[PDB]
Amino acid sequence: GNPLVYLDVDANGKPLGRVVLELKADVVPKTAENFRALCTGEKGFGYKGSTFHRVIPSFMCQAGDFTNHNGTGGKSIYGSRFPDENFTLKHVGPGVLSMANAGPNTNGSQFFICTIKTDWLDGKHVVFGHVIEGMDVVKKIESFGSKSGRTSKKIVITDCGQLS
Repeated sequence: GNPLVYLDVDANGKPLGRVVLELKADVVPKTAENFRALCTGEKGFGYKGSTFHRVIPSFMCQAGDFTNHNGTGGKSIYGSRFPDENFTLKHVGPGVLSMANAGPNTNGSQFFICTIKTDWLDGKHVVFGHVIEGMDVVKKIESFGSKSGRTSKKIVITDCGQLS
């Protein structure tokens, strides 16, 4: 079936717990596979040790820039960027997992977890999974954001990987 992956997240060096994500490989196999492999680190790079660098309360928590840690970087397992696979899944509510980008066909490694329905992103960002467990952890992360996106605690993915 579809992969289950995990992110273990610290805030200011103390653990918040685990976010478990289902990746919809049946709908977006290429996008799911990229995220899966970046969680395991099996290509020699990935999310371990990187941060949630942009967090906006009542919107979303963004992460995945494991090269520049600020929203300018990241890379996929395929190359620096890869196309928008499809827009079939929608930003339906809290817990949606979707690709951040810098315009059409600029997916790399950055991603976000929504904390509300974000319908205006439908057709612009590729949705590829959702939170199975750990929305409490997501709400903690969200609470350390701000309107500007600047975080008030350092939010680190200490460990990540594949459960099934």
